[PDB]
Amino acid sequence: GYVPAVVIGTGYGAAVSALRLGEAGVQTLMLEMGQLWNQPGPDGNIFCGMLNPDKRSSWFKNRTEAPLGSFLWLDVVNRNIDPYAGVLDRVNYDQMSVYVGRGVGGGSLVNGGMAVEPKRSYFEEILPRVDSSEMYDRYFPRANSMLRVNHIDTKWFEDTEWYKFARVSREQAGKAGLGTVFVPNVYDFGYMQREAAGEVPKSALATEVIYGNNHGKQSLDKTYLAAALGTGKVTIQTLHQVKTIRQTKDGGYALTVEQKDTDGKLLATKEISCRYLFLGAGSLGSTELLVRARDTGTLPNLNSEVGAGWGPNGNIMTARANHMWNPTGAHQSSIPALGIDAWDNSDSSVFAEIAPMPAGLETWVSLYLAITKNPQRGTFVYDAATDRAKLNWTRDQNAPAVNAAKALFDRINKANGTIYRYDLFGTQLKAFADDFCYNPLGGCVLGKATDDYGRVAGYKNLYVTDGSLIPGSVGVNPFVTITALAERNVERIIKQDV
Ligand SMILES: Cc1cc2nc3c(=O)[nH]c(=O)nc-3n(C[C@H](O)[C@H](O)[C@H](O)COP(=O)(O)OP(=O)(O)OC[C@H]3O[C@@H](n4cnc5c(N)ncnc54)[C@H](O)[C@@H]3O)c2cc1C
Repeated sequence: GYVPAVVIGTGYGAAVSALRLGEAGVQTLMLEMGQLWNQPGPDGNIFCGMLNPDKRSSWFKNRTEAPLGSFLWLDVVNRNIDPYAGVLDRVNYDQMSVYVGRGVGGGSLVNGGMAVEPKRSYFEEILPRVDSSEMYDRYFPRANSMLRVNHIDTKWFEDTEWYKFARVSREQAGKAGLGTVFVPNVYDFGYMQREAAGEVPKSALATEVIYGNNHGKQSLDKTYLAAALGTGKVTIQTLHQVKTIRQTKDGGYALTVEQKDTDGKLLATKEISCRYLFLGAGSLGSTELLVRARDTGTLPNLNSEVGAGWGPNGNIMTARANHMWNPTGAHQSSIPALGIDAWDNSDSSVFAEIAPMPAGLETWVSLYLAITKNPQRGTFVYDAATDRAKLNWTRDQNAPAVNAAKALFDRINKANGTIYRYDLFGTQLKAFADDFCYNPLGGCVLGKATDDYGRVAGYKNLYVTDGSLIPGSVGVNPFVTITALAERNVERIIKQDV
């Protein structure tokens, strides 16, 4: 029942923690509620594609859903499914739906692979207590190297039909006096070229991404976690969900864990104790464990900052209708490679990525995922009745995000004489999706609910290492920042505490 160190979750913060602990010679156990994705399914593949979703695509749902923005074309392939330990979980709150990955590797399994560093000037604004020099000189470079971040061949990008959709938006943006930037990725671009040449089995060019990539994507299980297991000091137990955390009489920690099968049946409830406890259950997961512990009295010394400071990273999705003479192409790579940088740290800041359309036919639609600067924050509150943490966030709190995104795209529309599509996000005629979130951040903010290195306030040997540490916004896709911050924190923790 005892293990020196226990890491909850296997996402970015958790993976960095497990590797460094293993290298320091600390016996570590990682607990993951999802599955280890290494078993071929009914089709011979591990993951299902976006055009053939099945039970593997969803975390205990009774029917598959079309990826946001492609309902008009992909709802036709949706089918009823048996509740299963799928890879993608759509967590629905009152006025917000948060998407998160479930399994060994966490969000790295289902994300777009976009590895971007935030602007130093913005980083300094959101975390004034952290030394930006150490981060940019040592930690960010370490993260990029370990994550196996790479750059796309610009010549291939210009000629390939698979990125026609990106070139069209670049041209449209240019007229509005806007510039584009190449976004690094963890998907092997060299492998992507070989897919286009039909030399290797396709994944990114076979409409795969959101439910996992059977090839090419360097998810955490291939990078950090592979290295962690390679130390001989790390072990990962799957289909194990941590329910409660408490402090033993002597200062150690004890956890109640439920082991279930892929169908959701409770196999057993275990008790695991440890000396060092690292939380890497994500912005939603870590926060819920902590608010529950504080409010049910198992960790009564947690401060009032626990549960506060949540933000969706200003996530807003919109789409523009192209002129008949500007086709986006039927063949679009599932991995984004270009972005529009309009981030100046002001209230109108927008960092938008040019997103592909999985339709498989010409739609003339240009899809965008914008990241804006919206000061509004939500708060996680514990509901003792249902034993669940609820997110206090209203749709109107995303108005500043919508306003900023609208201002940028109105410019592009004006310069090109185009209009928005208002029929892509379900019912209503909405041009902007304002109630979804791919980047949940906050809930246990660094320096507020914890010290400047993630040591949870009020306790010793209790650490948070994930997206819950970030103050609701980073200005770009978050995983590189989560990884770099984890590197900074765990290094200090190993030196001082372990
Ligand atoms: C569709 C999609 C697209 C995105 N694209 C990008 C992109 O291209 N670039 C980018 O930078 N970011 C992207 N993101 C966001 C990025 O994936 C997340 O920011 C990142 O994965 C968060 O890391 P984390 O370490 O905080 O936690 P997560 O990676 O979310 O994982 C935490 C882990 O904890 C497990 N866990 C949760 N609670 C428990 C519990 N009680 N017991 C045991 N295990 C538990 C979860 O199952 C999970 O595996 C995207 C995400 C989505 C959903």
